[PDB]
Amino acid sequence: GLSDGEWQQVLNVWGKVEADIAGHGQEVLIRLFTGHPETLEKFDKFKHLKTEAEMKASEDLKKHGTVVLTALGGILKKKGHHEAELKPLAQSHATKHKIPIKYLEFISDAIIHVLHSKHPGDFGADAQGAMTKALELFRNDIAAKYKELGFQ
Ligand code: HEM
Repeated sequence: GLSDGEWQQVLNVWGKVEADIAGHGQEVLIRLFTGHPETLEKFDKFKHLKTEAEMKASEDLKKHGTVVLTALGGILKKKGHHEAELKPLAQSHATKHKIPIKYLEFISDAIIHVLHSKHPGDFGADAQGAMTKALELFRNDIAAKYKELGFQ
């Protein structure tokens, strides 16, 4: 549950992402894959990437980063009223991709890391607080759907 002022912060931060969605999406995925190499094994189309240089050179990885962040931005712009947008993603991630909730924690922290890395000194303590709360809400509502499905 976020206040109006917290949502305003989230959507202000998101404007930074929307100026370069592909660059942000690329770096989020590279941070996930390099920090948590077991996550790479869930992607049949990226498992061939052995080095970070290959990851950086991959245009398909940048494309997927755009898909991921476009979906997240659509959810965030709903300010919590995201049941219709979140349900298909929870279902596909539990039943088809088999993504444990832990990996959604990993990517949430990776988003925070990338924002500080690309905007040092311009991602303030209030903005970090509000973005963190929004990613927690996203993760918590997915977790509820995971429990319904019995997925661990
Ligand atoms: C911010 C969180 C995330 C968002 C919004 C997101 C969004 C999406 C979207 C929109 C798709 C394509 C449609 C679909 O299959 O439902 C996708 C595919 C996928 N997601 Fe996620 N995702 C997230 C996190 C993750 C994480 C943490 C993993 C794995 C560690 C992951 C693994 C996958 C895989 C394996 C695919 C299929 C890729 C393919 O082969 O083309 N996702 N995701």
